[PDB]
Amino acid sequence: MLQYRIIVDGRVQGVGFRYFVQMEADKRKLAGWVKNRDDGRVEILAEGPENALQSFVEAVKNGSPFSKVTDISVTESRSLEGHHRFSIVYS
Repeated sequence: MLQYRIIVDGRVQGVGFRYFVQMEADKRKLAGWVKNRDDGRVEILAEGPENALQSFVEAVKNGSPFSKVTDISVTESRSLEGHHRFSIVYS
């Protein structure tokens, strides 16, 4: 299994981006979190098998049905923190 952190920018807020990422993690049974930052970026942390994890990132490149991503970045860790579920958060 693999962990990613993802950061996203563009038309990526006020579209349900948190909700769409939550269900896109859920439909792969990933675990992790999503937040949508005051600085304008989305931030995500996700954990799962690397193929599903990559496919989830490929979906994040689209964003919501209403997004226009203009930049995306990824970081990784070859060991998990071990999240139990995938959650929208605001911290």
